[PDB]
Amino acid sequence: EKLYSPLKVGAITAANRIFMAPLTRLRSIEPGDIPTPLMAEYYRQRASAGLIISEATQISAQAKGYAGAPGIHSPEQIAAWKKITAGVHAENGHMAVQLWHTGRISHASLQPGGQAPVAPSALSAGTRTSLRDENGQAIRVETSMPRALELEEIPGIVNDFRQAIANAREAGFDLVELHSAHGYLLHQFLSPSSNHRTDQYGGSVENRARLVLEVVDAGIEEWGADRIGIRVSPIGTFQNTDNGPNEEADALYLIEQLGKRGIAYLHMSEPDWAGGEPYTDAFREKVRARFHGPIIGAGAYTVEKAETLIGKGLIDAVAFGRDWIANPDLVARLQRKAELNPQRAESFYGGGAEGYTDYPTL
Ligand SMILES: Cc1cc2nc3c(=O)[nH]c(=O)nc-3n(C[C@H](O)[C@H](O)[C@H](O)COP(=O)(O)O)c2cc1C
Repeated sequence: EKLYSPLKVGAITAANRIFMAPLTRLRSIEPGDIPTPLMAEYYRQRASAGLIISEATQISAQAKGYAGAPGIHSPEQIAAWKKITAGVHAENGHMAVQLWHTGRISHASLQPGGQAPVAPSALSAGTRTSLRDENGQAIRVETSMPRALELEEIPGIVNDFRQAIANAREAGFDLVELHSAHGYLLHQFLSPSSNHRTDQYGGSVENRARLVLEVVDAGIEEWGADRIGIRVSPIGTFQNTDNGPNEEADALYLIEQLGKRGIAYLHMSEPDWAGGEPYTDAFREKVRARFHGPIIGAGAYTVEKAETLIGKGLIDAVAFGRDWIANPDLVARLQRKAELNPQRAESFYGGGAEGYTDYPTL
């Protein structure tokens, strides 16, 4: 089938089309938010994927919203990431980094100096984040009250993204994925429910899509379009945040803007039944007419759904998450039609090797 054929995603050529979606695991070394050698073994076992989009990596210390998430702003962090990308490349694999800014989804205890997290508006998130207790295990705590970002502070955010993209090329990554999704800073400014600003960065799709389109333009200049990809969640409710009443009209604007820049790929996170309506083939046809590059689909995907959409030319690859968590040889299991290992969800956040590198291969 086409799920096992090469695809040109940006400047690299993926071996297959069964990608590994970004999966936050909260296994970094604290203090410092430094990747660990155990994470290198984790990504090494799953190098069979055509493209490995790493866990959400903070662009700066202000972007730390989850205790245990890795960073790519410190020299000690870039050193560990260089060792991880080396192992993935040593197994004929391709790995990409997902740069994010947690924004309002954060806790003041993790922010530098105990300050309140930043956001487009001071509206709360309503969701919960993950911290660490005395024993180091993950605990669910409510998000702190965010602070409205000042217009003079927005160029500082764009610069930290460009600096993180620069460190990503230094860390040996093949591509970069920007977390414009799941109710995070770049999303917080894209959804009317999250951005009640009155400046040039709020109040209209153009004003609510400028910041993200800027970071995309910053990456295009620092590295190149072939190396910059974006994950978007334009339709549906993800992590207690919706996309306003004109989600479909505002989606086609940002997609057409990203389609005129020639970015590497477009990773669309699809909602389940609780979030919203599934992606209609009429809506997918509108997205493909504006974005002429590789489109990566994720969200309750099966091998049947992936093959059908790839044949229709609506998507070029599929990204699995929990299946890659529990099946390190997922590409082998899906081609041989074998059984998938059970997913132990209690070990998805925090802990050690249990639930991380203990899943056996075929
Ligand atoms: C433990 C866990 C952590 C996740 N962390 C991220 C993240 O950091 N950034 C992101 O874009 N998506 C994240 N996701 C969502 C996945 O990327 C993927 O879109 C989602 O799991 C789709 O479900 P699926 O496995 O059925 O395809 C996470 C999912 C899980 C289960």
